[PDB]
Amino acid sequence: SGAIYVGNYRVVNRHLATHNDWANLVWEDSSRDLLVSSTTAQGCDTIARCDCQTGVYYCSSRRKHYPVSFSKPSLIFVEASEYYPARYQSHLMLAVGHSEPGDCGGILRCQHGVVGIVSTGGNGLVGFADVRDLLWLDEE
Ligand SMILES: CN1CC[C@@H](Oc2cccc(F)c2)C1=O
Ligand SMILES: CN1CC[C@@H](Oc2cccc(F)c2)C1=O
Ligand SMILES: [Zn+2]
Repeated sequence: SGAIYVGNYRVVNRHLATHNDWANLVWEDSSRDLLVSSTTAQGCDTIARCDCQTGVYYCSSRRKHYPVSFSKPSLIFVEASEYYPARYQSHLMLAVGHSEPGDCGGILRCQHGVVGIVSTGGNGLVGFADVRDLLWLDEE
């Protein structure tokens, strides 16, 4: 689990989004596993505006933050699934690291702020859904 809170926005994994997330839908992308919902309480997170390829992510399944090198956001085919069709995901960044399904929503951050959230895992890779291209997350 886990979310980003910037301004009056909540960013979550689309597969983990609640009834309340969908009641207050701002934006979703099924190909990116991202959903943004509206919040009443102002969030204090800063979104990274950069092309860092290094940072730290939280891994709930190890209760540990790991420093990682990661790929630039790309279209990638993700093997295995759940209740979803083991398929393509856009704006996805891979690193070598530990990721289980419940690690989704773990934040990846550089010195500039929030880069993305854990979205995929397996084979000793962790996938992160990039949010840095969503410039509208920092205004009204
Ligand atoms: C996982 N999902 C998908 C829809 C969402 O709940 C809803 C359903 C209808 C109206 C609404 F405002 C929200 C939910 O729980
Ligand atoms: C659509 N979904 C839901 C979670 C993801 O599966 C995983 C599998 C392993 C690690 C991980 F972090 C995520 C997926 O394919
Ligand atoms: Zn950065």
